[PDB]
Amino acid sequence: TKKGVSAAAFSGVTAALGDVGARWFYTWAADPQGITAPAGTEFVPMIWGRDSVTADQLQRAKAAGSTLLAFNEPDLAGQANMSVETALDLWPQLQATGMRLGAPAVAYGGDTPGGWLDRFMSGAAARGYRVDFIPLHWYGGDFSAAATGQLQSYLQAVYNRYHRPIWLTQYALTDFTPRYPSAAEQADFVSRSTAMLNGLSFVERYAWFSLSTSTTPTGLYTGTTPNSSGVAYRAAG
Repeated sequence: TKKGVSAAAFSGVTAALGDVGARWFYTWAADPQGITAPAGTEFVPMIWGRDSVTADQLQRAKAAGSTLLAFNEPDLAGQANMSVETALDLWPQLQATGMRLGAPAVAYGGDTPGGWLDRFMSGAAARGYRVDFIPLHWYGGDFSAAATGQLQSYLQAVYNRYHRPIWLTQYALTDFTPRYPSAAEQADFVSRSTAMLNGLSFVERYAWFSLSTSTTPTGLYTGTTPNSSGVAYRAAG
């Protein structure tokens, strides 16, 4: 059990979750966003940005789970759009949930010295803060069977830098117009990447981006119908 999925509350979500065999899910929110999921599909709450850092939002998260994902893609202007200093300065409010705490999930550069995740993990340890595990994202631009090894190399480098277990909480082949793989390239990468992740013992969990093609053109399902990437993911774990 590592395999999960990001999900919007799209029409057919509960059937998709049951068909694909997600062992957990998240919604980019402090609660399941109207998603009904069976036992054996653990919900994992998230504080997405600077605006969800309020006693109400944190209370809600804490009612909903034992494990908390911090800010989503703070390194991107279009997402949490947050300085390292702001993330560390809020960190104590997230510690106050008492929940098992995942780092903010950078879109890029997690292995880069002086980069966003490096500076956050650096300051967190210097201040004596708690970062129980490191959510990561990965958007591969090489759409060949080489992508799996590239993700492997990224994952190993991050784990080597910080020595915390990893969740791969949002990954796909996508290059930023966004550029996309063929269906066959995508399905083969779903297949190869999940087999590699199943073997990577510091990776506790992974989640393809995303369950529904209504959320992202890299989606596994259209309504309750899996495409060939969804079939690979159903079979992945």
